Amino acid sequence: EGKLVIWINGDKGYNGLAEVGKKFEKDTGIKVTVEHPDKLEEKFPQVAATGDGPDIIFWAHDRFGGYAQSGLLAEITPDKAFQDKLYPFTWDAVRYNGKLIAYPIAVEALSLIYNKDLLPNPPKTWEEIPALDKELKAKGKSALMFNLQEPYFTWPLIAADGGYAFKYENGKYDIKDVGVDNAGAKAGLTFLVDLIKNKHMNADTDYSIAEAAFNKGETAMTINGPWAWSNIDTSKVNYGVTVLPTFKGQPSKPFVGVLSAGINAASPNKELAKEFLENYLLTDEGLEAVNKDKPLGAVALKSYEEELAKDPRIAATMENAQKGEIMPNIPQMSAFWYAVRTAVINAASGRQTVDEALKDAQTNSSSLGIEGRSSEELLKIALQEAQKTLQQAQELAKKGGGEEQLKRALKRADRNLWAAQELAKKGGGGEELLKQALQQAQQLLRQAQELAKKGGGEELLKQALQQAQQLLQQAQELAK
Ligand SMILES: OC[C@H]1O[C@H](O[C@H]2[C@H](O)[C@@H](O)[C@@H](O)O[C@@H]2CO)[C@H](O)[C@@H](O)[C@@H]1O
Repeated sequence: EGKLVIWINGDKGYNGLAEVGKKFEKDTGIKVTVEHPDKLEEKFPQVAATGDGPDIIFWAHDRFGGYAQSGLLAEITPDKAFQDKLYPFTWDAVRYNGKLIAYPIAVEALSLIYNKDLLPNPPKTWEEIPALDKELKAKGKSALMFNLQEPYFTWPLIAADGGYAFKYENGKYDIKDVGVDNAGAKAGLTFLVDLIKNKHMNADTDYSIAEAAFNKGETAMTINGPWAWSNIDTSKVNYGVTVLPTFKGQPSKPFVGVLSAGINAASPNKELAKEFLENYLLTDEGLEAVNKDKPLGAVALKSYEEELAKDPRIAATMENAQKGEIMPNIPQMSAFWYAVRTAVINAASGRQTVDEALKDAQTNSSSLGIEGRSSEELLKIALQEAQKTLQQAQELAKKGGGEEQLKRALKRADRNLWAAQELAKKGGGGEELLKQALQQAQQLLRQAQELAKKGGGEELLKQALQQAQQLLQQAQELAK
């Protein structure tokens, strides 16, 4: 009621954003706190659904259509003059059902980052990387390392030869036509899996491992976004940023995200949030402050983009963006991402073959009927009740010794979760991923009950409850 809370991902320039907040605080008297919670994309909708959460949330635009559909975002009202300050295509990215639901900040696209000293001439094709790695392994180095845990990083290769999320036709995205299991997607993922099988990459490589390896000069290349350049400048690596390699003669196609800022519909400070975003952040000085901390990439603000236009790294970011595709913002994007995430991890680990993995990804992300609609809504209600009861258990876990109360709260949450599994069970095929999420959530709740009964793991209890909430929210987004 007199303070602004902002949530932004941990890989962005939250410290630079805090500086913009200090300037706002000096002019208005409103304190601005910037936070970077883990699993932010899932945490926000969970807490905002109950009327809580930050006043402002930052994330690529793909998650915003789902937030808007759930009524978690306030309608933004920038006047014509302000709108003219940003590129029209960035505004298009934050339009849902005909209305603007967030403020665009920057255009992000993955690029190939390489060590100029280990590799003066980067590979123009993915096909030449296996031979390049064998050559570098002789020097105790590797050719390429990038996050294989988030599908965002493998998607450029998957889409290169034909893979796609939702087919765009008639001006809309057909949620029944998913392209994660066509020949193009299979070819791309098989190539990735072959790199692992042939020991050119490790299936367990995640974000931090690849970043540390590249910045320490252990690998010749990595695939990342503009936010990562800052840490590379700090290291002793002479790097270049360029176009991603082609696959079967076609450009890699990264899914392009427009980092955007939305205003929580539950915020009691909507006018102050608008003032902060329009008059403080979306100004040359404001974006400069954030950019200085962690590069934003190409920005939506025309005046500042003109100051970044001479940066070769930004030209590369723009080239890759032009070759990729702007992500859809439809509510089904969460399910798509989770489905593909599961498929890539299973195919990479060997749990499933590429064909099996992508077949399930297609079934899980793709959408008698009435009966399904009724049960779907009831399932969502059961999960919302479970999330609410759970959020209460998290409170009893913060302080106090109400072991009896916490036990009851977890049981109630558990009963509602069990009811959802029952409703999903009868749901039939197509919701296998949803069922596994609910089952995993159940395990965590049982583990939480055990911890509460033993009392020697207060922190582990909170952690188990948060992981449970995260899975329940993902389950909500998987429901169809
Ligand atoms: O990997 C799936 C994930 O991809 C995108 O998330 C990106 C985000 O856009 C970037 O700003 C940066 O934070 O890296 C993320 C990947 O770890 C989608 O925006 C997100 O919805 C999706 O789950």
